[PDB]
Amino acid sequence: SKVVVPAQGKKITLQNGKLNVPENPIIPYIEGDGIGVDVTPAMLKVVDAAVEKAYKGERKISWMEIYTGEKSTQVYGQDVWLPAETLDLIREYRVAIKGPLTTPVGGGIRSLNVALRQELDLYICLRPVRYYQGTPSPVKHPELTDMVIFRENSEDIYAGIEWKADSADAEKVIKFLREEMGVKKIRFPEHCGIGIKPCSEEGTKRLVRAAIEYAIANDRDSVTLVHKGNIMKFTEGAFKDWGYQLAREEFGGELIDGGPWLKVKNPNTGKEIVIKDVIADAFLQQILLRPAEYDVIACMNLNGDYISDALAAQVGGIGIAPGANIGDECALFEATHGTAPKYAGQDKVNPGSIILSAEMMLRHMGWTEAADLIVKGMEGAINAKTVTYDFERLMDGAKLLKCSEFGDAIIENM
Amino acid sequence: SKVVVPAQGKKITLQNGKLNVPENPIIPYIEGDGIGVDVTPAMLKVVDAAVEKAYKGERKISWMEIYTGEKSTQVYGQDVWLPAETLDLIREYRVAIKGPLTTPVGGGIRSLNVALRQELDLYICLRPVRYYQGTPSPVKHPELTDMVIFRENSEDIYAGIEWKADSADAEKVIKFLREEMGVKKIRFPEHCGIGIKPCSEEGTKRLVRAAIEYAIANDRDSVTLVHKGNIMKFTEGAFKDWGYQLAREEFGGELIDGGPWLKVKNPNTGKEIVIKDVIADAFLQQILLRPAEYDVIACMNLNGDYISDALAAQVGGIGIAPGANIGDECALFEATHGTAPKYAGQDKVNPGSIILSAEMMLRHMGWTEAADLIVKGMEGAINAKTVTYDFERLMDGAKLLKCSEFGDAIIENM
Ligand SMILES: [Mg+2]
Ligand SMILES: [Mg+2]
Repeated sequence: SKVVVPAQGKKITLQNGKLNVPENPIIPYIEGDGIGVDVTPAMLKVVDAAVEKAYKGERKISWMEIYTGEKSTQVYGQDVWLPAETLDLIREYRVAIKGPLTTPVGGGIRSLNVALRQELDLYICLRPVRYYQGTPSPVKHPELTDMVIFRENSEDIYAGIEWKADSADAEKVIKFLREEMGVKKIRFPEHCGIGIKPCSEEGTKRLVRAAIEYAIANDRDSVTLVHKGNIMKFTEGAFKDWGYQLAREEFGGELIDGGPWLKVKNPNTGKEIVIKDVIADAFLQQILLRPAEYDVIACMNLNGDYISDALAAQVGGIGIAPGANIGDECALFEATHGTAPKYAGQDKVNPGSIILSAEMMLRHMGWTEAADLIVKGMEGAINAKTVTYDFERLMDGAKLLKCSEFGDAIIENM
Repeated sequence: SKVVVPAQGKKITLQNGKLNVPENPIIPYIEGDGIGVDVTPAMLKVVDAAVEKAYKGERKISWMEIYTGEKSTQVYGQDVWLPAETLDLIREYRVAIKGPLTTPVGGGIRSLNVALRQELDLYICLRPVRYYQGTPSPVKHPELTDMVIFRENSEDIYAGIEWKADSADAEKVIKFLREEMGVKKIRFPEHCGIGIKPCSEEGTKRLVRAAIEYAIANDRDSVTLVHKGNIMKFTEGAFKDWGYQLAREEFGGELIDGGPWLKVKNPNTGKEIVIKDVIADAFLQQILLRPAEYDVIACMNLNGDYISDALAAQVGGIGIAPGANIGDECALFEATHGTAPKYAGQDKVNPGSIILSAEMMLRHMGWTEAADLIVKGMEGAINAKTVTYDFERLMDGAKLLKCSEFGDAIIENM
């Protein structure tokens, strides 16, 4: 009702699990608050250059702007941070990409990013992190990191079931716990905030299955379930058990003997995928100390949030880190950094994150060539040391380009 | 009743907040399971060498072995993993040190380490991590890390209030939530584990106060409250607000202007301590990318568990990392690594963790000189490249010593 759906262009279609993508598909994009205003123009430009190059004119993307966050209040009015038609439109057109999003404080409004993920039941947050040769890194051997994070997006403490200290609600559920559940374990039951952490069997088996399938499909070497289950037995310890169980029941997992690790034969390559677990505090060490030991990572919502950020810092890509939130009916590719308001409009930040998320998008649509061209362009530009301010600070010999210009540098190395 | 309390030796005493340590104090030690059997002998030897050297014969520690974990079942019988007199004895004698501890699975027995912390209300888990010059590190500039973690030990998800998926209990509290609290937010309420995360005002103000006091007392530059409060408003977002509030109300915190950061003047040095917060996923990046920006860290129980391990890996000290659990009435210094059963009895693991925890112990007792001698000995031995297998693997030029021998190498460099 304020979106102008393109005259030329045809919806992607979901024909029983598989995506039927037209040659002129309408992809919705949410511009993004803050630096979205800079990074997004850079991505439409390089995706367009990459599908024109790959398919020689045959295919073209019809971009359709939809609204969430701060720009939505300037379009639908002050109170609408998340319009109900953005949810219908993403659902409808099947794949979408977005830039960074401002959630307001003071309004009782929960994270708009998390909101899109729960509202549209996009239960897979998939964050790939690998090293691009030549980016500055804090660590000695970032080239050893090449991991894929499958982070659960629909349950854990992120469900947002919590009550204020001294509220009536909080007073009521603490009474139920102490009186009716007989809990003698809250150190200070007075002035006490309360949060609920749910972890169900369906929620974790659907994420673990996506994780192992991804491993089979790209014949990755292993799947590590990380958790803190020695302390949280019935939510995080349930997650490692339900994941070993699904590997044994649905993928023919077998002990590498003695336990606990499982072998899964990839039906396609003949290779074995090891299915293992590491406790989450030790994991944060093991990714710094032995990165080559790890590959596909399956984990619950809070832990995957931390593991992503941490893995991203080490390979030197906190501003060129892509991501996706995938469910059964649709997907939303996103820049994974924030809105950086101090730089907005200055054309200077790194468009690399939202760009590499459009190669994930292009890849997901089956436009694999367009997509391989974007990562070709990326390695080209970085290796050219034809880089944006964030990378240049840390490099000797680089040429500083603006945001729009690193767009063009990616197109030149295609 | 199986402990043999020393003939010579006198209890430490708590005379209103301050510790009155005799010259021949009885310190209880829990040997430790697994490699405790190796690392502990090494620490009694070097602490003894360091108090003999410093005080020239005047002072001597009377060691008193007490039991927890696997060795306790071999002393009190199969069922007693944690004897009730270990809690009375630590309480009584005021300071104690322990080695790594085996908690059994299959028995419904929760973490024995966490058990000591909650049972004796040791609400401060204090983990200092700084770089010792010459230890092998995964990162380029570990010398930039010098941080002190104040991790809350008595509440958060670690309280252990949780119920099994499909249990009656779990079925009952999910019914209360959906029916009586009106929660329409559990994606899958069937087959669902449930955990409780409590965060009270007293629990966080006592930990934040210890954190800022430590900053004043050693005039450290800042205190960073880390949290994930944008998603968890009433437990983790309550923690950053209660911590800013205590800085303003009890330490005369003032805005560095515009907010949110506070200045606290150190009453002793005249210097200002900045009181700031960073969201926990960004923090895990900022400790890799800008370590010099951070110093004293205050945070809740799960986050501090992860932050410690992560910071410890980077400076290359996952086996030489000390710690303490401190409450108002007593303290327990501990090796912070595990029991490593494959190496037990081989005299080969690094005794550096439990040793550096005894310098924290010695320091806490006011035997500051003994203590400065242990860290002198540590920098000496490591710099000598007279090192244990874990360090030698990663170094070119080192001499490999056994565990007992790196004990002696620390004594030689005193
Ligand atoms: Mg995050
Ligand atoms: Mg830990």
